[PDB]
Amino acid sequence: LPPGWEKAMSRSSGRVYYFNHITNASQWERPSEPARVRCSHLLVKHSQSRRPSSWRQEKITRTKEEALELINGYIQKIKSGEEDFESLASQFSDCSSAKARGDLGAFSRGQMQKPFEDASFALRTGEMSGPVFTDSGIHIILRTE
Repeated sequence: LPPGWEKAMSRSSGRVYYFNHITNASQWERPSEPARVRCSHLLVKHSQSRRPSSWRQEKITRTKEEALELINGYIQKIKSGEEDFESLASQFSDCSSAKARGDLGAFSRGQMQKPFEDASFALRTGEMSGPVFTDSGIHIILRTE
């Protein structure tokens, strides 16, 4: 059982699923440290973000709860295949990295904010996180390398 993964019972169906408390990822299928990882992300900011401002909106007023609902809806569309991660990041991420389809490049430990770093290094290549909270706001993280 890879780092951070636990077994749980779905409320709706009673079927077993798997949850990762470090990445906040969840999935039905049973799952499965590098010096560097490469990640893309989609950031949704809220009124308590350290800098409640982005290229999308000079004053970001949405509540943290409203930001989480936006993040949840993006995760739904990405997982259904209705939308691609990069397309949503390019359009909706509250971050200049949107112009790069969310790409942050490669980094090692000791460079990024702790919740973001821990989730990034707990992901497998190609895997996506659930909502990850930092002082900047709420992130969806995609490990690409």
